[PDB]
Amino acid sequence: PTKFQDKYYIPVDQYPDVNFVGLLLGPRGRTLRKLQEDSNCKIAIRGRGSVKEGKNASDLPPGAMNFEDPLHCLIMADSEDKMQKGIKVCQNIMIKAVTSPEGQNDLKRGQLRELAELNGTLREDNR
RNA sequence: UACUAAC
Ligand SMILES: [Cl-]
Repeated sequence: PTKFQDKYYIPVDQYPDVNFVGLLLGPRGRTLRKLQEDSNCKIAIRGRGSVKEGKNASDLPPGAMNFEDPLHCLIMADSEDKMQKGIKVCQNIMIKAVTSPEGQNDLKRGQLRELAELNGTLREDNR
């Protein structure tokens, strides 16, 4: 969008051992691309901790190597309404990560299942 | 709940 942009800060200090980035991206980044279609926004994960140590920097989009800010979703839209819907769907995911009772995060279960399909390691047993 | 890495 580029006309309207906002940063949604991820509560890393409060939850230092929750993997928010993985829950947002999903297998192959597919969850984040769905969130973008949901909100009609471009969404990027940026800031300190948004890049695995240490990725092929020369293969990264502009601005991705700026770690001055804490971890955030950068939301970009071409109306204020869309931008706010983008903040909403990111906040939804953050809330899901923190308030899901152990083992009841359906989004994450589905993600890990789909990941296993892609890696050919799917199992459907109780062990 | 197979631990995700998009642009
Ligand atoms: Cl079996």
